[PDB]
Amino acid sequence: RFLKVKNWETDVVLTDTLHLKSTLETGCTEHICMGSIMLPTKDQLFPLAKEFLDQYYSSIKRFGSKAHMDRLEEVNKEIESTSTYQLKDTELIYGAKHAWRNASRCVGRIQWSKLQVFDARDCTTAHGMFNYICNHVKYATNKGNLRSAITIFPQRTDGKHDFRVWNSQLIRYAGYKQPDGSTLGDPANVQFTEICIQQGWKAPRGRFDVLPLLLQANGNDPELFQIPPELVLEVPIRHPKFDWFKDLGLKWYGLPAVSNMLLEIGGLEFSACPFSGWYMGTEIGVRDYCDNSRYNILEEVAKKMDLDMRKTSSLWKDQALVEINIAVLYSFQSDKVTIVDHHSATESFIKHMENEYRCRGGCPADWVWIVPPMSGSITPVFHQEMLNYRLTPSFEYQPDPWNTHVW
Amino acid sequence: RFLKVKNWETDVVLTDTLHLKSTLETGCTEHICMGSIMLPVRTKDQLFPLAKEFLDQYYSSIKRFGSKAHMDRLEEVNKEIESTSTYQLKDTELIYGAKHAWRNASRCVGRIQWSKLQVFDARDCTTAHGMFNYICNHVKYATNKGNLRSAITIFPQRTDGKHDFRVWNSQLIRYAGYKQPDGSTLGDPANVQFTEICIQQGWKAPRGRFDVLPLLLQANGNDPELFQIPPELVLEVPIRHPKFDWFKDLGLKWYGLPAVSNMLLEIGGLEFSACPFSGWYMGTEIGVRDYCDNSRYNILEEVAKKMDLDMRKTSSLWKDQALVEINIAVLYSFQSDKVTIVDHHSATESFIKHMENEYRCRGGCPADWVWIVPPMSGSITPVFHQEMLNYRLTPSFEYQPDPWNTHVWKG
Ligand code: HEM
Ligand code: HEM
Ligand SMILES: Cc1cc(N)nc2cc(CNCCc3ccc(C#N)cc3)ccc12
Ligand SMILES: Cc1cc(N)nc2cc(CNCCc3ccc(C#N)cc3)ccc12
Ligand SMILES: C[C@H](O)[C@H](O)[C@H]1CNc2nc(N)[nH]c(=O)c2N1
Ligand SMILES: C[C@H](O)[C@H](O)[C@H]1CNc2nc(N)[nH]c(=O)c2N1
Ligand SMILES: [Zn+2]
Repeated sequence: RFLKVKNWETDVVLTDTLHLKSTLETGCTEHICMGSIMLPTKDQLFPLAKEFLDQYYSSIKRFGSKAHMDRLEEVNKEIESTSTYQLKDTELIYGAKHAWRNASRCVGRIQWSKLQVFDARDCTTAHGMFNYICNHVKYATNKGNLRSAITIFPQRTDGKHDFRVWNSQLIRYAGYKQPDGSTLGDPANVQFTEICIQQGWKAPRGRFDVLPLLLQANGNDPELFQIPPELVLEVPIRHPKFDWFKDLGLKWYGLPAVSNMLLEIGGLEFSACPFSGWYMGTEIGVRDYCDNSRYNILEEVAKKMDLDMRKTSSLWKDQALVEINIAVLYSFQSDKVTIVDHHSATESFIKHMENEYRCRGGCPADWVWIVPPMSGSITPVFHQEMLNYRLTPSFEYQPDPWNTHVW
Repeated sequence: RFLKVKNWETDVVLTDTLHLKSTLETGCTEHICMGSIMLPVRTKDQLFPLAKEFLDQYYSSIKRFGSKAHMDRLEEVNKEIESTSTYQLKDTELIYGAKHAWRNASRCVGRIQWSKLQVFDARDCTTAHGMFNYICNHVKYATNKGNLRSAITIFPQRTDGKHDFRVWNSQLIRYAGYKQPDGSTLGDPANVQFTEICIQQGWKAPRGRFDVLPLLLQANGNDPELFQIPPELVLEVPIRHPKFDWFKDLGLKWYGLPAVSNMLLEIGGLEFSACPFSGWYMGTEIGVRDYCDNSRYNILEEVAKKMDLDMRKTSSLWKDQALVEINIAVLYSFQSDKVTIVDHHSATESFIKHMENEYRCRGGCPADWVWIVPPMSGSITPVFHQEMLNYRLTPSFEYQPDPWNTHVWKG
């Protein structure tokens, strides 16, 4: 019941008690581990509100206080009256920061307490939503000195009045299928790109076309808006040894900002809550560029390097993968756009784990996701045992809106 | 109940029914996943269902389920259990069990080979010298002058747990580690404790960086004895790089035959505490883990220096760049010397095909993603993108305590 985790590189052992707080289910059982699977009312409301307010008030050292009890009463009466309830600014902020703190798949969590929270709960329209997002994008980009942020739109009421951002990320490249069967641009976004065009977007049918926003307010039909280009900071990718590398014509955007996740705090549901930090290099260089069902550039890069691509055992893919990732880090650092290499990030995460075990009794973590997609065992996290469990408040996945939308 | 797994690179979806056969436990609960945890005397009471389950499987595989030979075999084993409190496997059953323990090994990426396994029956062995002889022949057969052949040698099963056969080495062939007065480590740091034991047991250590350890062998629960593997039986490979001529001056070599000797093989409830088995290496085992783990030979810096990389900032990925060249060297050296090895691309790709075949013919293939994915270049191999389901099937290979912590010393 008191679980131990070991680092096999250092023999450091930590004890985890925090997991006993866990409420939600993992997908695993005593008979089967699903660790590698990607996606495994009034009466419901109050214990959830109660659990949350308890931890919030414990966090501010007023557990078992009148203020605590009063708030518990006040919310309790509001749930009886209104069915739902509203979070105070303080509780909103706490909840958001803790949703991040509890995100077991995020390696960058040492930053969790330094998060700018934009309260967009006064929003009523998609234009409103567009304005709020533009401000988010500008604030977070900060001329390249990125700052973590989340913008939070009104909470769910009856599911028929949901606020949704339809994009998977605020900034992402379009995906176009071709008559010759191939794929131009980002294959991951082929489908959403269609939905834009189906709804009016005039694609430039390019390779690196910044998608338009598709915003849904109050459950209404979603609308298109183009983010001012001047707010979309991008980085041309060059290599610091290979001068042919620029002719590959690659670039990426600096702001990683997820917009399709659901934020849950004290039983309340925020279906529209875009959040952003800054990139770890491998996200772009390894996954975005080298994944086969993505930009898939390994071959062409290997050819330009004139590598023996006859046999897998030359490890040509491995050589190229490194170089590509060198270039990404190089390009971002040169243009002074914040980025972190997989070595620095995982090192930081170990320190964070140790802080969390010491000051919280543990830190939920998904090794499958925390270990970078390259050079796994030369990063410290590979040798680090982790316990995965679900803490609330949380970020959760949610269905794509187009499958659900009563037009 | 049916369980679906998805490959996110191909959209290929597979349905698992085999997990329904799984009896043993994972460590996980509906409230916690322990999938990255490394490690999460039997009565006649609990022995027959295990025998029966096994024999039911065995006879199904040979399409004689419910046959008279099946039924008589069940009766025979039952009687033998209640009479003697244990039972002996037929050669056929033993072989079947060994192969299936490998088939069921969810942490093994090399399982496409599971049906080609040379089984050596050493259940007639009685002494440590007898074990030495058996182990020598295994090494010679499995090495096959570089054309490696998978093999397992099976010593007598446990009885009361007081007459256990154990091989004290973690692998049949492994390099010594020596801790020095200055705190530094000569040789393989992973083997310092075991090395110390051998020395205490009378082993005269050369004290070099690549000394093949002596065998420390325990028969019938007696104190273990030291033996030296004839050097001519130990195939080794000097590591060089196809482009970098300074690489040979690093002075690295490794042994050709990976053979684990500290695991336990369970078959129909029977426990085989000494069952060394060997296959051949995937390149990254040496090039990534053995050479480049900080707690092992830890050669990254020296290598990156010789390549003259920018080692002042990690953002150069000097470590990543060095790691690749070393792995290229290991592959290149083995291939040049015609010693069987497989790169991590070939092996993961074969495993996907194996896995798919197993879903079709068997209804599943239990797999440990955390272990299946190679320790470099993870997502450019197809297993990274493959959802897997992990669960325990018998027959199986299990971990067991190190004998030095449990052994009762005779003198
Ligand atoms: C500030 C620097 C940050 C870094 C370096 C970072 C790093 C990462 C990485 C590498 C992943 C894996 C993503 C993938 O492979 O698709 C991830 C996932 C995630 N991050 Fe962080 N992140 C940062 C900021 C944030 C912030 C500000 C939040 C929320 C307020 C957050 C919450 C999450 C969540 C919920 C996931 C899981 C996403 C999913 O399951 O799809 N991160 N992060
Ligand atoms: C023939 C070529 C083979 C290859 C390429 C191969 C590959 C591998 C690799 C890379 C690992 C990971 C080990 C580690 O990272 O320490 C492993 C583990 C394992 N293999 Fe295989 N293997 C082969 C043959 C065999 C054979 C013949 C057996 C048994 C008869 C076997 C059973 C196992 C078991 C039980 C593990 C888990 C080890 C543990 O949990 O400590 N393998 N294999
Ligand atoms: C805050 C944040 C920071 C950062 N550096 N990177 C970040 C990356 C993400 C991206 N997570 C996407 C994970 C995913 C989800 C669904 C599918 C599918 N199909 C495939 C992959 C989100 C947030 C990030
Ligand atoms: C058949 C086999 C083949 C092959 N190519 N490689 C193989 C490697 C192994 C190696 N397993 C090592 C597992 C382990 C467990 C604990 C610790 C510690 N501390 C360190 C390592 C076993 C069998 C192999
Ligand atoms: C099958 C497997 O679960 C899947 O490919 C996971 C593996 N680990 C990952 N890790 C991160 N950071 N991001 C991912 O998308 C994935 N994908
Ligand atoms: C903590 C973690 O489980 C540990 O480092 C594991 C990870 N995956 C592994 N995978 C393989 N093949 N071999 C290993 O030794 C390990 N070690
Ligand atoms: Zn699990």
